[PDB]
Amino acid sequence: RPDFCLEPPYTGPCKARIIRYFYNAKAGLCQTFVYGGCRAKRNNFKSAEDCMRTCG
Repeated sequence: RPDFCLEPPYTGPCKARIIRYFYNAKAGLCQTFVYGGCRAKRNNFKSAEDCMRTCG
């Protein structure tokens, strides 16, 4: 599992309210967060599956 999986999610400076998935190492699962639409970091996935297949 890549190190980026342990970083907190990043909303960024844009103003949309896009639900994205991030790996929460404490819970051991992917959860959602609000992504602003630009400048994403790596712990940002379009589905729980993509998130779990990478960081799970």
